[PDB]
Amino acid sequence: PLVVAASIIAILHLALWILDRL
Ligand SMILES: CCCCCCCCO[C@@H]1O[C@H](CO)[C@@H](O)[C@H](O)[C@H]1O
Repeated sequence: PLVVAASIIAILHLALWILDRL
């Protein structure tokens, strides 16, 4: 479950980081 939680946070951060810079 920590692997899943960390991966979700990492992917959300990636998506938001890209969005901000589009
Ligand atoms: C790729 C990273 C390893 C993934 C391991 C998947 C097995 C998860 O491990 C399981 O976690 C569950 C907790 O809800 C429970 O079934 C057990 O406590 C644990 O064995």
